[PDB]
Amino acid sequence: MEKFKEQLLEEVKKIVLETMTKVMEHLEKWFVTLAEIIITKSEEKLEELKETMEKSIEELRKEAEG
Amino acid sequence: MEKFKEQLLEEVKKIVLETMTKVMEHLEKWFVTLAEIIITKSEEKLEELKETMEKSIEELRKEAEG
Amino acid sequence: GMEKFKEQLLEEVKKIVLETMTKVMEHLEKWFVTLAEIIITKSEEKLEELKETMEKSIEELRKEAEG
Amino acid sequence: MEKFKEQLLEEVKKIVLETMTKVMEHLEKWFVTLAEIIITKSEEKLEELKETMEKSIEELRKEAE
Repeated sequence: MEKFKEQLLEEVKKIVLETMTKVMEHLEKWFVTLAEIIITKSEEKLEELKETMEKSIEELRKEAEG
Repeated sequence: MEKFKEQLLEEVKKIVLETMTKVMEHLEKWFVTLAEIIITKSEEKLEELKETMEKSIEELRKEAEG
Repeated sequence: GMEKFKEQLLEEVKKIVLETMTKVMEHLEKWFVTLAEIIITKSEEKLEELKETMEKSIEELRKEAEG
Repeated sequence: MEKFKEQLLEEVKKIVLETMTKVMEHLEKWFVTLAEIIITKSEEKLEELKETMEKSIEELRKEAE
């Protein structure tokens, strides 16, 4: 049952990968807004970062169900 | 035949997504207390960060059992 | 009997997971380098970098998902 | 014979929970280090964060083997 092994395991590496690509975009945004906080140090920019991360996990939550 | 492959793969993708988003809920706290230590330079908030990552991680470990 | 197959298969599941997460960790570690750069210096040129770097990380990740 | 699937799912659930906790450890290390370079902006901490990130990725590299 190697067709089973091959199909299943190659497809799986694919999905782990894609999901990562997404958690990476998000993280990216977290990093850029975080850099903005670094440059300015603004409770404002921090509430911004909060709202972002919140919409990001809103997105993930969404996707994880399907 | 293939219908079983289908079912297994989907449950797999889901599991990934669940685990990832749980990580993202964690990354969240980590980012925001990080932004705090950015803004106030707190040695106390440094401790708060260390403490919170410690416990967050332990709460990560306790899922793998099962 | 069955247990043999099952074992091998889970094994390579854990394998592919380990490999892809080490890749994400390499991306993240670059991210941390330029981010700390911003911490110590606070030059915005560095924010232009960081943008470019995240972008090419997610770029290559899309590129890998496309086997 | 769905019980095959049953075992397989529990196992993978496990496997992934675990791989994520191993990466999370090194992130925590990197966050301890980053917070301390925030307080004290020393190239010392800089080069030393490089070293730790390094230990982590290689630990995980050999691990795939």
